[PDB]
Amino acid sequence: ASLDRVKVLVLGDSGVGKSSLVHLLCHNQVLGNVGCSVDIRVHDYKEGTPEEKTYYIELWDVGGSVGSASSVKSTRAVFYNSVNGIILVHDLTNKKSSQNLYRWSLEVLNRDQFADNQIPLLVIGTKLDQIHETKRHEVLIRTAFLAEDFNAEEINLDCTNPRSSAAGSSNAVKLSRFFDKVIEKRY
Amino acid sequence: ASLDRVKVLVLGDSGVGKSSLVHLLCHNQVLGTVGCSVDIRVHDYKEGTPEEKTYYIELWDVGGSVGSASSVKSTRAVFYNSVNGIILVHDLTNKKSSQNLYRWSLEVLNRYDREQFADNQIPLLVIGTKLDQIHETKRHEVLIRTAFLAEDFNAEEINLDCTNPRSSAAGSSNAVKLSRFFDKVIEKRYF
Repeated sequence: ASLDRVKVLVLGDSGVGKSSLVHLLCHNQVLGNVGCSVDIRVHDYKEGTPEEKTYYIELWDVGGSVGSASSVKSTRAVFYNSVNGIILVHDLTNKKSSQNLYRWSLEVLNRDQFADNQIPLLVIGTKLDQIHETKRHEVLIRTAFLAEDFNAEEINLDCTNPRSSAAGSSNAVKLSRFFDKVIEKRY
Repeated sequence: ASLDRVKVLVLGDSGVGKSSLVHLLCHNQVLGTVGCSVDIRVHDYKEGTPEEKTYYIELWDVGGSVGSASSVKSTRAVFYNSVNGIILVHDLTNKKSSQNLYRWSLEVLNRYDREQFADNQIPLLVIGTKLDQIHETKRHEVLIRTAFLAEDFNAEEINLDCTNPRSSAAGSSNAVKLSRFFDKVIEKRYF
């Protein structure tokens, strides 16, 4: 309903579930089955209040890898222009994808420390249903520091479970508090 | 270099060469679709002048069909918000893909009708693909049928082959009309 544009990047290694998460955040369902793809989340800013306003929040899923040549990272940097928020997606199974988030973030800070950064960040970990009943505690501590070094909210979910995206959820409140913060900081 | 954003839709039936054209407009080469895809064209506004300004022109390749139910056109209408220009792509081989441009354009302008396109201010560009696949017999006949296509829309026309890198090489008659459009898209918006 608003012609105000909001742009949120979705960064992460290939295979962590960026496509399944974006599909979950927009179409409110599960991904059944190249380049940069964009889906739109219709977010009601301050829903139910006297300041309610409908925004169209673009989720930009850029591909690639953090090991490519700087003549390919410089071409990938034109998509990082005019960013209002960044979602960093990592695989709770693949601990190497959580370290590469530190390189994705610097990739955006190199062609746009973390304490001078003003862009709201959100760290989302995937494949939580694949965690063990005794390794749950060990990996959660490794990601709590991940959300502290970025000064970001943390959310851990399974993209194949539709109860991660049910209304009222604690994953839906941290999500709406993030999209609200993205709109507040100069939408 | 400028954080000013430009948004151009590229609409057309599936298989007409939207992906091959966008790749040609950005990477200046030849391409050897689910949902909406975006590539970025680095356009130098007023190139060679003291007012030169670098814009990042987003080319939004929206998918789908104009025969789908209005419950799919309502989901596809969120991608049509805040558009600064529209490229309408048709296949010179498939005459049916040029008729569907009449419904692609209206899908964006509403959210057959000569006055709508005469009152339209969003710059339009009609690009016909697969021109190298026409023989030297009906080639002249089909070019006449598309001149009316670009007139009913009050749009510029370009006809090319996306697989030949000389169709969009610099200095071309297709490369100046292209910059005249990206300039017009920036002018009728920011200026």
